[PDB]
Amino acid sequence: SMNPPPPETSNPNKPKRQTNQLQYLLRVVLKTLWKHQFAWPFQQPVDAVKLNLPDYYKIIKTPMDMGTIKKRLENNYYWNAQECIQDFNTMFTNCYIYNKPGDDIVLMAEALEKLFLQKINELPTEE
Ligand SMILES: Cc1noc(C)c1-c1ccc2c(c1)[C@H](c1ccccc1)N(C)C2=O
Repeated sequence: SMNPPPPETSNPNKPKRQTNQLQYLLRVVLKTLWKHQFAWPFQQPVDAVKLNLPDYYKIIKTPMDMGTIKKRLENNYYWNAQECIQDFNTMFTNCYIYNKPGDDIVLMAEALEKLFLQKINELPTEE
């Protein structure tokens, strides 16, 4: 009626596997971002109805969030680390497209992206 359905988090037609990189993505990358002071707005899809943002899902056509990412990791939805890293990048990029520089939500996203890029830089070799 207003919010779209969320991005897919299970589908037996999607190829998937477990890898050491995807396991790092969950144990290190996601859990470090999740517990941060500024994580809360990113922990579930944007609720455009609650927020009175009738333009959000006209502007953001590939929504993403960390709740979605957590479910995709916990359900082993991904084929590789690059797909998961793409989701994080989409989440951050969406935030910056929709909001103004120096908006609180952007400063919050920036703080989390800084941490994300630190953890990604130590993505271990596929083993
Ligand atoms: C993430 C995200 N990308 O664009 C928007 C808009 C959001 C977004 C997602 C959720 C919320 C808020 C904003 C918003 C808010 C405004 C300012 C600072 C912090 C939180 N609030 C009250 C929420 O529960």
